Amino acid sequence: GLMQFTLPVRLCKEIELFHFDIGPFENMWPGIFVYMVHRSCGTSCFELEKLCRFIMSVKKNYRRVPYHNWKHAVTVAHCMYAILQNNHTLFTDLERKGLLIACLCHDLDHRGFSNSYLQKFDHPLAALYSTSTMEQHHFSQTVSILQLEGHNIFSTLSSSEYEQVLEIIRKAIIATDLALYFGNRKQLEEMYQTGSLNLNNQSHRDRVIGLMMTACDLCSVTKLWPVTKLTANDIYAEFWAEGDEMKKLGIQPIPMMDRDKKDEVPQGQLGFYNAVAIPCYTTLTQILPPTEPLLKACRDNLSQWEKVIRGEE
Ligand SMILES: Cc1nc2ccccc2nc1CCc1nc(-c2ccccc2)cn1-c1ccccc1
Ligand SMILES: [Mg+2]
Ligand SMILES: [Zn+2]
Repeated sequence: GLMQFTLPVRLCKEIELFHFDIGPFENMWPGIFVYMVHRSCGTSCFELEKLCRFIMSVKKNYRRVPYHNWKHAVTVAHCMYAILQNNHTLFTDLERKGLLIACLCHDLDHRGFSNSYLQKFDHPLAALYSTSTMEQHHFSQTVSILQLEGHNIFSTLSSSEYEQVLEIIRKAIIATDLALYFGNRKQLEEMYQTGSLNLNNQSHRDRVIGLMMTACDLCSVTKLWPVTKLTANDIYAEFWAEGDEMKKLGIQPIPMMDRDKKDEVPQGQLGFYNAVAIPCYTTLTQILPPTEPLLKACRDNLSQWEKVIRGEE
């Protein structure tokens, strides 16, 4: 009750910034997450004992893959922490509770392969869920862990508040399917520009939380350049193994997944910043002005990839 989590001074100050990197000490990541729930939600949001047991069951259900791992989960939750803390009064008590958990759980039991690879392989998950295949799995793992004994962190909510929070989590996790992001951002663009965007309209809020989910999920492009650059190695290490597996099914993969085309990574990153990242943080900044540092950091990293192409590194 009177038991705060507290971080060393450098972490206590830098964790509040969007570009914070959670560091290589895995054993500190649970404490970092609890610190974030406590400050963004309250010391009363979750029973410490259940929250600690839930965090460790979530950790155990992330796999040892290069990129879609436990560090990614805590990293995406920290980006959400930064958004919520810079937009204090815009979010409900339930949204605060739900979104950090959603972020922590959003890639539960990821195998390092895309929805497309699961469909070409004819993985059982692709017959159980025909679209957003991994994301419906991630939500399914979240509910499994919430129903283990001593793991129900939402036990103090009413039956209707409980259903509302699980519904925020489901929509937030589904939204991390990048195939869905393009249309969600186009709609948000049009609504913001014709002045129809209405944060009391539940279907509008849903869209805004979806875009926040994309922004947190892609937040590697908003780090300091050496963090961005080293993360990109992990990202391609997964895509290239997927490419290897496509070649084993007798299918030439797309060039993004073909390790034989490493040389094109810099040009690929430009496409991605221009087509996905920049548009994402631009619309987010329009809707939530205090998230502008994410857009500024993204643009700095685009300028760094332009330098790579010009052989200035
Ligand atoms: C998905 C992705 N997600 C990321 C998430 C966070 C940070 C970095 C990320 N990088 C990528 C790869 C971004 C890319 N590389 C390529 C690529 C690379 C090498 C050879 C050929 C193509 C294309 N494209 C791409 C372009 C436009 C739209 C979509 C993908
Ligand atoms: Mg995912
Ligand atoms: Zn993710």
